[PDB]
This record gives sequence, C-alpha cells and structure tokens, in this order.
Amino acid sequence: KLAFPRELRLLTPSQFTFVFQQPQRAGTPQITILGRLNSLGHPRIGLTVAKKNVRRAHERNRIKRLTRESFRLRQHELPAMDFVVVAKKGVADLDNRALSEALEKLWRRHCR
RNA sequence: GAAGCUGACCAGACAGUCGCCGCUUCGUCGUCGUCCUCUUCGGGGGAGACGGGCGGAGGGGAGGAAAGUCCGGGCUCCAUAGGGCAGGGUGCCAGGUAACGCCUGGGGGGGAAACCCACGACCAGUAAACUCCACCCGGAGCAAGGCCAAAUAGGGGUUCAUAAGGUACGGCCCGUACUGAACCCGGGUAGGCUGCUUGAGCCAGUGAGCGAUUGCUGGCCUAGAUGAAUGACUGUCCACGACAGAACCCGGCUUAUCGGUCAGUUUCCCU
Ligand SMILES: [Mg+2]
Ligand SMILES: [Mg+2]
Ligand SMILES: [Mg+2]
Repeated sequence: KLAFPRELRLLTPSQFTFVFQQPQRAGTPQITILGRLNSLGHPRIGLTVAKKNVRRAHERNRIKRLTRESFRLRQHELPAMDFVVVAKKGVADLDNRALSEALEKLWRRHCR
C-alpha cells in the first residue's frame, strides 16, 4: 500500500524545531532539503514555502503537489527520517519535468 | 474579402496507473455509569448518541476574475446624559436597490464617443479658485463569539470611588452617578464541537416598465481543507491551451489575461 495518511506530515512546529536543531545539509543552488532521525519506523516530511520568495498562489501550491507526489512514491525505500522542504528565490520558473528531476537528483546522496 | 470596436461562450476533452480530502449508506468493535423488558444480572436482546468503530459501496471536490483596501450590507462582542464645537462623506432632475462613491431614463453644458462632464446657491458673500447651504456618520471582527471540558482568590489597601478608570461622549469641553482600584502575598482552560456553505440563490413559463429591475406559477441542492486537499503516459475534433487560488457570506468596480468561435458595428472598394 502506497497510501499517504495523516501520520506522515509535520503538523506541529515542534517537529520543525527538532529538524532545525538537528539538521543535515542536502541542498542544491535552488532547493535545500534537511532532515533528522526519528523512532516511529516510517519517514515523515514537512512542507514550508516562503510567500516572499514567489507570489502567485498557483505556484507554491504546484510545488507542494509535486513534492507530495515525489515523496509518497519512495516511502518504502528511503530510511525513516523527518524531512522538511524549503523553496528559495527563482524556483517558479522551472517546469514539472525539471523540478521532478531536480528533486530526484538529491535523494541519491541520502545514504543515512 | 482585409482592418478596427462592443456583446455572448470557451481558454481543453477522452480514456491512460496509484493516491489527498470531505458527503450518504452497509454491516463491524468498544462507551453510554442513555432508555425499555427479561434476567444466572459476571448480564443478555432491541432502539438512539459518541468514539480511528475496519473495510467495502455510491456519488463528489479550484473564477470570469476566487485576486484589492476601492465602497455597501448580512451576523456577532463591547460601549453609548443630550448640548454643541471640530472632522469626514454626498451634493442636476426623476426611478432601481436592503443599501451604496453601484445601475437606469431624461434635461443643461460639454460636445462628438467630453453622448460624457459638478450639473449645490460666482453672487447668499471676490466654487473640479475660498466661506457657507442641506442629509448622514461608534469600534473590532468567524483566532467574533456560543457550548463544553476545565482552573486551582491574590485574607486586601494612606483607604476613598477624584484627576488608578478623558466611565461613554473622546478629537475637543458642557458634566450626567461622572464611574472599583496601586504592588506584593500573581499564576489558570492552551484541547474539542458548532458558526460552515440553502445563496438579500439557479432554471423554465408568464405579465409590467423606453430603461435599469420586478409582480405571479412551477421545479434543483456533492469545496469547506486546518503547514491548509489536483500527478501518471497513448491517441485527439491539440481552438496547440493564459490571467490566476476558495478560507463566514453577499451586491458593484479596479486591475491582469496567449488567444479561439458567433452576433452587431464602421474604414478600406478586387467584392
Ligand atoms: Mg481568495
Ligand atoms: Mg476574542
Ligand atoms: Mg468565494
């Protein structure tokens, strides 16, 4: 089962503060990814995009949707970690294929 | 036939593998210390409500601007001697609306798309050049509050309540009872459910009004999420796809929009 239930998202900011105080760098000159270990056995991810970086509410939402579709497909492969995503400045200019390959280009060096 | 305007619709459809939400129902497991009857009452059976009570089934899920600080209202909480000053808005006539800086029909001028413009007394006093002449004008907001869970005083003062609080006017003073308040000796809901999508709606028939709009009769009810809900490759009538995001709701205008199909309208004149 490749479902994406409620127990796979960082709801409260406490998990965000935990990931911030225990971070490991894994970013590009465009997108930065952080994370930390947990204990539930299944990995969880957080979604944080800055409104000041890019406006246009169809954007940011598109980034969230693409990130969810890229994360929920590899939940049975990558180890159990508490991830978090952030979007920098010039990110809304890329299309879907470029963003997808850029997101899949980072998770290869996550051998933790 | 080419070019320019206004109005109407659209700015994708179909299938293509897994998934996110909420609506209804189906049985299923606990709680009822809910109800009723039998009972071994260690309780069982049935009816309701709640809980992740586990899956199945059915049918669903972003606009012509959802976007703005540009207006008006719906619905709550707080507050409010009646007397003015001060400030703001509106200012051709007549209608629409629940209201309006919104809509419509006339007149004057402006004039040609200035067929759109302040068009309230330039003499009542030297006016998209000033005073004034009338009407109106509390504040904050679905994190408003409402219901619960839960909360766990701090013996109260120089003692007066007058200038602790301009009490509310509140920008100002006339004062209406002008108002219960200093630091120790302070510790306290962080959660849940409703508001919440039936809309001062939509469609059809039929009168009224030059117009905006409306009288009457029938039918329709699958965004409401809470780091906050839209991805997959093949063909296509692929108009080769652009501006863009719901967050309590409604009525207008204000920006942004590649463009495609019709209707009306003018110039070009092979026609
Ligand atoms: Mg919006
Ligand atoms: Mg409050
Ligand atoms: Mg809306």
